[PDB]
Formats: sequence, C-alpha cells, structure tokens
Amino acid sequence: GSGLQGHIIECVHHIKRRDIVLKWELGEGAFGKVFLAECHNLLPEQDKMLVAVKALKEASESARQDFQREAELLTMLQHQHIVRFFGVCTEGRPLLMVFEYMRHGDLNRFLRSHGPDGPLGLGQLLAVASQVAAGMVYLAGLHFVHRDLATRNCLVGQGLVVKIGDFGMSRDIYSTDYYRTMLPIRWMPPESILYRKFTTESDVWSFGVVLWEIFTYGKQPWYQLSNTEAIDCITQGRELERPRACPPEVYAIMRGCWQREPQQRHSIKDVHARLQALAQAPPVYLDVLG
Ligand SMILES: NC(=O)c1cc(NC(=O)c2cc(-c3cccc(N)n3)ccc2Cl)n(-c2ccccc2)n1
Ligand SMILES: O=c1[nH]cnc2scc(-c3ccc(F)cc3)c12
Repeated sequence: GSGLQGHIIECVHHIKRRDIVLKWELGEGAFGKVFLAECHNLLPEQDKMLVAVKALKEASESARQDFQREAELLTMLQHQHIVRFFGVCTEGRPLLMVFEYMRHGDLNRFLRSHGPDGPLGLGQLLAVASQVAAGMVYLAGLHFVHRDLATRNCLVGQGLVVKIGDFGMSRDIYSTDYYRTMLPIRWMPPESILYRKFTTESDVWSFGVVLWEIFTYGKQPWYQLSNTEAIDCITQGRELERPRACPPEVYAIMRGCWQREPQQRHSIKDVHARLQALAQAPPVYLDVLG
C-alpha cells in the first residue's frame, strides 16, 4: 500500500556488498531492518560517508520484482526536499537499498525532542513546514500520490534540512498511527476513510494535518480520541483546533487543506507559496499571548 507501489501501477546504480560496512541498526519492521552504514566509493572526495541501508527480509521472485520497480522510481525522484537514493545491492539476500543518512532522524521524533516536552521557534517551524511543502510540490508535479504523508515519514538532516522519505517501516515503528489493511486514519480526509481512494487532494489534506503536527511539536492528531472516535470526527466534519504555537495566518492555511470537498482544497503549489512567504517574513505572533 506504499505510494511508490501506487505510482508504479497507476539505470539503477548498483553498489558492491563489500563497499557497505554496517555500523548499527536504526530500526526494524516486518519487512526487514534499517542500518546506519559507511559506504565507500560512492561520493567524490568522501572515501567514507554515512548512509541509511534498508534491508529486505524476503528474497522471493515477486518481492525482487517489486524491489526493482521501487528502485527504478526512487532513482527518478530527484529533489532538494526528497531523501537521496544512492542505489541497490542485489548480491543475494537481503536485498539492499542505500539512502543518505539523515542525522536528526524522523521529523516526528525531531519535533517531540525539540519541543516543550531548547524548543524550536516560529521561524524554524515555518522553515520545516515550507520544506515539507516543497517536497510535496515536486511529487504533485509528477502526479505522485504519497498516501502516507505525516511527520514520521519525513527525515531531518544537518542544518534543519527537512526532506520527504521513509524506510518503509512506519506501520511497525509507529503502529499506533494506523488502524486496521493498516490505514493512517488520523491523517486521512473523509473520502479516503470511506472509499479508500488516495489522490493529490487527499495528500493536501494530510499536509494540513502535518502542519498541525509541526505546530503541536509532533502530537498525534485527535490524541484524546480512539481510532473509531477519530473516524467519526473526520467523517462528521469536525476540525482539529488551532495549536497554541500556530499563528492565525498558518491556521487559515491548514483550514484551506481541510475543505470537505477535495475540489475545494488549495493546491499544494499555492500552500507552498503561502508558507514560503511566511518563512521569509514570519508574522509577529507570540504563542504565550495566544
Ligand atoms: N508502507 C510501506 O510499505 C511503505 C511506504 C514506503 N514509502 C514510500 O512509498 C515512499 C518513499 C519515498 C522516498 C523517497 C526517497 C527516499 C526515501 N527514503 N523514501 C517517498 C514517498 C513515498 Cl510514498 N515504503 C518504501 C518502500 C521502499 C523503499 C522505501 C520506502 N514502504
Ligand atoms: O544496532 C545495535 N543495537 C544495539 N546493540 C547492538 S550491538 C551491535 C549492533 C549492530 C551493529 C551493526 C549492525 F549492522 C547492526 C547492529 C547493535
């Protein structure tokens, strides 16, 4: 149910196994593990560089063919706000996908660790939002539907650089963010919960939810409610409240992403243009004054 596979239906670089030196396990899911590794002879002037390596547990013909198609699409995705894909290693089991290493981990973990529970300021929160929007503009321009846009599926590198990307293990690491196939219901618009239909318009809705995560420093949307209760609020048209750290100007943008009718939601290009203008000239808003 990945966006990569969704886009596949609707030359890959090969790295020698011996050029990869596994250093530590970063995470794991049902499909395999993710390692921190050193990769030799990959980038110029960097005889050694850190990479994140996704290892696939299953080595069957269908898993191999799916892997290849995903690797072809990942090679094609090239943007400043998309996690860099360096290539594969198909030298037997486990099949490996090599990505750049994002030193601050996923954006949800980053927000929670840089929040009140020092804390990121308004200008930094707007820069994070603008970068996530820029990656989504790129994906929409390719008619690529993410299907699971959320802060847990964004990564943070050196110098507050934020990019869209994940190692396909969020349904395991953040199982609490999904409901049973495992659907990310708190991030979904009513037509996706009801008809299980994902579009660029449903990605825009999830972007509004990402904005809410950003300005609550990574809190789960509808945190006071159970999964079935959250489905009810969304299908009935209840809206997430404006976070305290969120200026009215950003809340108006979220509300634009959350129009009930998919055809009435702002385009991501317009959402990005608005957030970019606010990141360069932040509104004078003190969260303490509300
Ligand atoms: N839930 C799943 O099974 C699932 C969900 C995903 N992520 C995507 O499809 C996905 C991945 C990227 C991306 C791009 C660049 C680097 C980078 N690291 N990621 C962007 C958008 C999407 Cl939408 N994978 C998955 C399957 C294979 C590899 C990684 C993840 N598996
Ligand atoms: O990831 C870890 N977490 C806790 N203890 C250990 S001991 C060794 C590891 C390790 C080292 C290299 C790897 F490729 C994978 C795992 C490790």
